[PDB]
Amino acid sequence: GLTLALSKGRILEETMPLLRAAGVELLEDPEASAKLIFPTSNPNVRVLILRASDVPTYVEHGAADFGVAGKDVLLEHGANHVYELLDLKIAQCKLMTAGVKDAPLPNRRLRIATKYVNVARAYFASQGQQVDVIKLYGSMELAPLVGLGDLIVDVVDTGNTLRANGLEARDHICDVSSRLIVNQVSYKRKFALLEPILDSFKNSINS
Amino acid sequence: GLTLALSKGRILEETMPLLRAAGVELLEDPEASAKLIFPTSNPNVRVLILRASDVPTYVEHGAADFGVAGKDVLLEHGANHVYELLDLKIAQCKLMTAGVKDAPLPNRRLRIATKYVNVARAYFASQGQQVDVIKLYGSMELAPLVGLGDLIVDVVDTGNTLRANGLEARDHICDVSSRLIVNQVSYKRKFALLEPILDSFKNSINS
Ligand SMILES: Nc1ncnc2c1ncn2[C@@H]1O[C@H](COP(=O)(O)OP(=O)(O)OP(=O)(O)O)[C@@H](O)[C@H]1O
Ligand SMILES: Nc1ncnc2c1ncn2[C@@H]1O[C@H](COP(=O)(O)OP(=O)(O)OP(=O)(O)O)[C@@H](O)[C@H]1O
Ligand SMILES: O=P(O)(O)OC[C@H]1O[C@H](OP(=O)(O)OP(=O)(O)O)[C@H](O)[C@@H]1O
Ligand SMILES: O=P(O)(O)OC[C@H]1O[C@H](OP(=O)(O)OP(=O)(O)O)[C@H](O)[C@@H]1O
Ligand SMILES: [Mg+2]
Ligand SMILES: [Mg+2]
Repeated sequence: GLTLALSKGRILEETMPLLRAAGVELLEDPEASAKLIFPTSNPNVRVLILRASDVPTYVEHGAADFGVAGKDVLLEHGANHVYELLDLKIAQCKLMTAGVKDAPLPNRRLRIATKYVNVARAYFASQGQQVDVIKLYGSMELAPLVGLGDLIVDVVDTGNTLRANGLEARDHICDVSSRLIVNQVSYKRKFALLEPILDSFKNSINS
Repeated sequence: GLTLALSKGRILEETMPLLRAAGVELLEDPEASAKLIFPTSNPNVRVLILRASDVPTYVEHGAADFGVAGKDVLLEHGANHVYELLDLKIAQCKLMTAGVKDAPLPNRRLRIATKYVNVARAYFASQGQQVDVIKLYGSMELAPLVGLGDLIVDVVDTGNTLRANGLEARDHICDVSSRLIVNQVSYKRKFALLEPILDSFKNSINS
């Protein structure tokens, strides 16, 4: 059958309506289980629950035939060995730069504190800046408060996180939504299983 | 004053008794707050709550003067630009290799699924193996079930996680406890503040 890689929180929550419309429901709540492999109402489809970071890794190697990944994670991971088939328009946010509100930029090479080191470098390169990048894994909004780095790059949605910590978004880098990715082989070998799920999602997202 | 980097869960929980003995208590529970900078009973000491991965990063750059980091995270991060001053003997576990119980090793170059790619490489190198490493961020115990990689490297404590997923530990790599690390400059510049806290911890750990 098909293995679908998802992640907890917004992607699991916001994907389920798309799955339900396509004839696929989980038989329990993965948020409440230690389990990581879940059957569905469709015995041709099961689900993996992974860290957001690992969804492309699983789909690339074909541990999963397909997954739902944030565009931020694909941009950072590189998506050269998976096919991006659909923009699902869920878990919508922005990649942004940010700093202490009204904090002047220092006139030296910039230090960007981010999980998204490759996106930070590419974005600053497009703005004419070779920056240094301090790699972190969470709570990017702490970095500028303690003077770790001049700016951060992170996902902004409401901007509540930035505002609460006295930060403000400086640049918008790009819009981020979750994307349906397929294993390059799975697409060739199990398309008959993928296709009616792809067509259902495509129709669902139009609404 | 001094900034102490800690992380949530076991390290925060198991460090607090050491801090209390040294005259330092948090004025609230960081597990229940969105906040990330916490004053203490000691107005010369405040606390950062970070991802475990980021504690050395903060201490290295001196965003934090000192922190409590797992030895697994120091080994993987490299600890060449911090001083390891004490083995606190908390959050004790092992770095181990593991696979499907009784699964034979394939007679090709090995694929290790781990967060600890540098530890995996070093350990397999000491065993005469140049392995490939599939980088992941969590739920290492899923990898072998779906045939992502031949083995995993991960922290084992009770082994409950391995057993529940039908995995077994193959090799013990090394013992892991949390370590007190200092910024190389903070050690030189604020030793008068560090010393009585260091002496208290050292005494505490003897018991
Ligand atoms: N506030 C938000 N609103 C909407 N979408 C978001 C928001 N924050 C993140 N996302 C999107 O959701 C994806 C996954 O979010 P999630 O919180 O699971 O990631 P994470 O912080 O890396 O998780 P982990 O704790 O496993 O590292 C992101 O990669 C991004 O595309
Ligand atoms: N089961 C365990 N028993 C004891 N110590 C543990 C156990 N698991 C991990 N540790 C130790 O605790 C440290 C931090 O644990 P924690 O669970 O916060 O890490 P993590 O999974 O990277 O967290 P995050 O979700 O932020 O990525 C580890 O680096 C290790 O030294
Ligand atoms: O702009 P806002 O609406 O404040 O949202 C932005 C935040 O949302 C996400 O946090 P999440 O809830 O996933 O916490 P975590 O990812 O740090 O665990 C993300 O990590 C951002 O920090
Ligand atoms: O050998 P055991 O006693 O089963 O412990 C080992 C597990 O403990 C930790 O999990 P944690 O509770 O930190 O979950 P997480 O790190 O995967 O979030 C670690 O990630 C190991 O998987
Ligand atoms: Mg998150
Ligand atoms: Mg953990």
